[PDB]
Amino acid sequence: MASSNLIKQLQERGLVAQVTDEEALAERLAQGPIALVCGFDPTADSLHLGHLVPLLCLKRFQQAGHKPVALVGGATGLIGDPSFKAAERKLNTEETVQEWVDKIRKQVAPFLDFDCGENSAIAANNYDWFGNMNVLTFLRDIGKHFSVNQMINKEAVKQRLNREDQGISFTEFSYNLLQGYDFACLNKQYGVVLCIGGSDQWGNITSGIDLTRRLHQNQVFGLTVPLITKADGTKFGKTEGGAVWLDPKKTSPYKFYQFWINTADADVYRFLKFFTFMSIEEINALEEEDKNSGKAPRAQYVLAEQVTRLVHGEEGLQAAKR
Amino acid sequence: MASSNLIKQLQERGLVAQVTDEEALAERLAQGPIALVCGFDPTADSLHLGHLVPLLCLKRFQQAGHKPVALVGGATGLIGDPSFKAAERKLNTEETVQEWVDKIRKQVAPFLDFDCGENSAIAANNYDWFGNMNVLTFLRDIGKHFSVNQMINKEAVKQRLNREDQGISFTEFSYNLLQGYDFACLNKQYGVVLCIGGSDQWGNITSGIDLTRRLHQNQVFGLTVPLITKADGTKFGKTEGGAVWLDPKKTSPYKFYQFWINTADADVYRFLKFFTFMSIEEINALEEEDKNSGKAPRAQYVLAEQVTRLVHGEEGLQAAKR
Ligand SMILES: [N-]=[N+]=Nc1cc(C[C@H](N)C(=O)O)ccc1O
Ligand SMILES: [N-]=[N+]=Nc1cc(C[C@H](N)C(=O)O)ccc1O
Repeated sequence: MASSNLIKQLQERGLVAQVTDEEALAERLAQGPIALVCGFDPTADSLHLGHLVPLLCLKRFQQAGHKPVALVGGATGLIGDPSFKAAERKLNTEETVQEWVDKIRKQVAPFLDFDCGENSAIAANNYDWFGNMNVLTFLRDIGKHFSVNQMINKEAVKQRLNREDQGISFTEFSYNLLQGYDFACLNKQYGVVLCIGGSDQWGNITSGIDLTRRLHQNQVFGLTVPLITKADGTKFGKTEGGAVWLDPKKTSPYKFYQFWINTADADVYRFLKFFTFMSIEEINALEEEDKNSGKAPRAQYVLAEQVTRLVHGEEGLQAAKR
Repeated sequence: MASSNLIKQLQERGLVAQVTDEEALAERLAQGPIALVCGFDPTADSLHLGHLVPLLCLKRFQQAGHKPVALVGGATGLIGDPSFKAAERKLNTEETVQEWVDKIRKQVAPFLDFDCGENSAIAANNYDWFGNMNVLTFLRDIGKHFSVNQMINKEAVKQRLNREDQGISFTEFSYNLLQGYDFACLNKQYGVVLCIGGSDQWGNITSGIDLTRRLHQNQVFGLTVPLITKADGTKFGKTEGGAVWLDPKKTSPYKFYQFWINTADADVYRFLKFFTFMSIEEINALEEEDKNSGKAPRAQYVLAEQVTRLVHGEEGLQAAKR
């Protein structure tokens, strides 16, 4: 009945929006290292700042000794996740998505350790199991476990089905089943018992938990990180020029460092908790220090330095000063 | 602008429940012979009396010079049509359905002419195009043309989604898309421009009409035959022993003839119109004759003789008397 303090620690950083059976999860985490997964869809040839918190959270779990499975949606990216989206996602071609998958897999790799013993990271691609799956097999073997009555009640698609100015394609309506099966598949092959995801993923994650129970009779868990907000109410990671990419060829390390330096005083201490590995004690002391220094706050350049090194390494940090 | 009288003729037999753009259809029918389709799902190793009106209606179209496509649902029978059904259909195995498909195809054949020139019948099986279709291709290429908002409003599935004592699987919810694509596929390969079906098929047929427009920009049509009713309110074709099969090994020709002899006076003249090729004039004269004869009505054994010969031929009619 031992209990891990990992979920508590993430909670103090404000990184847990929702979590299933927290008490039970904390006990399972105390049993020993577990395999967990976080997934990313190839919506572009690179991830951007909107995907960084979940990615770093996967790394936070590995640091605590757990094994991270970095899933790239080679199949789901050909369908489109409608969760809390106002309109249909653009449909990209098979050829282009397969190319983007490889780019994202490569971009994700440096963030995790693939050479640290049994909790070494593992890359996954759901195109492996959906790429050649026949439609009748999908509809029968996976589809019979989903109730449409329940599906149309999921909060993630509620507005699309209720607002006269919106609608949802059968294509995107089926997405929840694909991600649900992803959890069951990874549970069966890698022993994955936890899926963490973005703030708009609760329903997709819970469908995976239920399907894993229905298919393999195993209890698994889910956790979502929060929607990252800015005090001024604007969208985090959105600039006049668009997204802030993690690919240095799209958004240079210099520009990336500039983005963080510009962080609002109201957001900077919360952002240090979400985006860096500094301890809560050190961040709290830094906030107190800035409060009584009479100098410009140090928090913005500490944040810029920390995240720039995490994303672009020492080379990018050096490039940010020339 | 010539107009065919075929739809009018079927209407006088009481065989048209619903029909799309009747005026336009009648004009198209006057242009020349068309290819049309009627489909049957392998729910059992034989069809039964509930499937006979649509089957004979396909033959009525061939007699008027049109070309009948007899479709057997090798794929749709692995999914299950939920239209106006109270509960999920039983899921049968791939191996068993494939066997039943062959049996039904063989049972249907004798009802149509496969050797009468250009309007010769053609057998089709939707397993040809769905059997190996990948799920992502289905969801994207067919799925993007369906609105879930519209799908949940179809009368055929309304009760399943609205009544607390019912529910529908994603499996059966997807059926409408399969049958919809069937129409588009047959339109493209065989020039099929009309689909006729059972009384519970309006929505499945209209989805095919809309998808054929969206995919191939061709205007096609649909028609349904009526739910066959009995004056006493009980279900037609239902007996204490179950269904009345068209397979003589399941329901003997003798038993089949007995079923028709037992027809209620209130139903017999309507049944002669639905189930035989006797002219309306002859049936009307027979009703008048029975009205003023002072003898037992001749209608029941005329009906029994006509339908028994149609279903089991001269051999079965002879067997019905020994
Ligand atoms: N498991 N898991 N997580 C997944 C996560 C994603 C991406 C997720 N739908 C997102 O848009 O964040 C795709 C597939 C997955 O299986
Ligand atoms: N086209 N057409 N008609 C079809 C008709 C059926 C059978 C129909 N759903 C029924 O249950 O009567 C199956 C597939 C079809 O494509």
